[PDB]
Order: sequence, then C-alpha cells, then structure tokens
Amino acid sequence: IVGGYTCGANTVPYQVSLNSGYHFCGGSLINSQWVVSAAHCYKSGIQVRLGEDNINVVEGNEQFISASKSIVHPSYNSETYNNDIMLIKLKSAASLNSRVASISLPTSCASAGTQCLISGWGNTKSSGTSYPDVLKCLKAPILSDSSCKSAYPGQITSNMFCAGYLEGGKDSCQGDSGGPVVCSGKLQGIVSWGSGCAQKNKPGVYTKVCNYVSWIKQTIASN
Ligand SMILES: N=C(N)c1ccc(O[C@H]2CO[C@H]3[C@@H]2OC[C@H]3Oc2cccc(C(=N)N)c2)cc1
Ligand SMILES: [Ca+2]
Repeated sequence: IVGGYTCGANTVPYQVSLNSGYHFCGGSLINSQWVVSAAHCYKSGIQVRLGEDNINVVEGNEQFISASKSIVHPSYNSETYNNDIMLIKLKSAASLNSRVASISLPTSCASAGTQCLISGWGNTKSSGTSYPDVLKCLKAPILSDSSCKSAYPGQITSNMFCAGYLEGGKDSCQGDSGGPVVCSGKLQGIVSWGSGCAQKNKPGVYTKVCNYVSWIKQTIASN
C-alpha cells in the first residue's frame, strides 16, 4: 500500500495473509471455512494466516491453518487477469472472534464514487522497495468506468473496476494482491493489477466481486 496509513492491530479482522514460507498475497475471510483471493495468487502449499498484524512477530491472536483445496475461477485468464478470483478452503474451520472475522459478500455492485477500504502488507513505495510488517490501509473511491478505460484502453472488462486517485501517490502495490477492497461493509473488490504503483493516471485495477457472488456461493456449497 502506497500513500496509506498503519491500520492498527486487528482492525481489519477479515484480512488474511497467504503464506508459503513467507507472505506472498492477501486474502479475505468470507466464512469460517473459506477465503477469497486473486487467481494470480494461486500456488500449492498455502497456509492461511488469520488475526495477523505484524507478520514477522507472534503477537498472540494468530491462527495459522493450511489450505485443503484451492479453486481458481473456471474462466481465469492469466495474460489479461480477467476473472482474477480464487477460493481457498481451510483444512479446519477458523475460530471466529473479534480479531478473526468474516466479511460479507455484496448483495449488489457498488457504484462509482463509493468509498472503499483497501489493505495489505505490500510495498509502500512508488519508486523502489519497502515492505511493512504491520498491516497498511488506504481509503479510496471507485472511479468511473470511463476514467478506468481511458487509463487502460482495451484492457478493462466488465469484471474489473478501478479505484484510487488519478493524481497519483495513493494505490495498492506488489504484495497486496489478493487482498480486500471493502465498500460499505461488503467485499466489492480484490487487489488484481495496475501499472507501477501510485503513478499518475494509472489507478489500481480490482476484480469486481459482485459479478462472482453466485459462483462463490455455488462453489462453496458444493466443496
Ligand atoms: N488486462 C491486462 N492488459 C493486464 C492485466 C494484468 C496484468 O498483470 C501485470 C500488471 O499488474 C500486475 C502484473 O505485473 C505487476 C502486477 O502489478 C500490480 C499488482 C497488484 C496491484 C497493483 C497496483 N498498482 N494497484 C499492481 C497485465 C496486463
Ligand atoms: Ca503476527
């Protein structure tokens, strides 16, 4: 997260870290057994880490649970990141508490200008590299589809939206991928892609979760 702030420990209790010996992507807990992330974060051997603030220090509210299965969206395209969403099942149910909590799925899509909260353990610099160990947060509005498509001609599908600030300075970044975009209490986006981080006229691009609620619900009920 570039241009954000320190969230405060466990104030985003649905935020998970995906760990394969090290943090490599964010995710969102959507019930006691399932996490939503980006398909481009797929790998084997995932451990889900819940209740995290400092991902390098055991602070006493963590739950580390291995994934028992992963399901990449059937139509995920790795070249374009169209349909950049995946579900991960926990081998055992998480113990839900005030620091480890699910986020609701949308009942409808969010409209432009709606404010959201984006969070993650990604790079905090727009040039060069610095990784925080505590969770970072950013408030950012959904941008109009026109501004989105203009910044990225021929690349935005109906499954993508942009959020952020055209002037630059504030964005998600590498290592934030898979993490949540929450607008009015609902998981409306997933950190997906962009151009650099926090560059002018290049806002972040996010998986449009509302389009996937039927697939999510049907997939978790059958697995
Ligand atoms: N539809 C396209 N033509 C497209 C889609 C994804 C794509 O993935 C690339 C570009 O962005 C991804 C990846 O390589 C770098 C990584 O950057 C990210 C990741 C996550 C967040 C951000 C951000 N600044 N908000 C940037 C490239 C082209
Ligand atoms: Ca920790």
